[PDB]
Amino acid sequence: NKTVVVTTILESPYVMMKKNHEMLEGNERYEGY
Repeated sequence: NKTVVVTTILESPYVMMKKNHEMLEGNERYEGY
């Protein structure tokens, strides 16, 4: 088993930067549908 690399785009409200994305790393930087 390996970590699956997911390509995505920053498009609201599918993928957005969390308010404190700069205090967050990896997947935690992003939020959205």
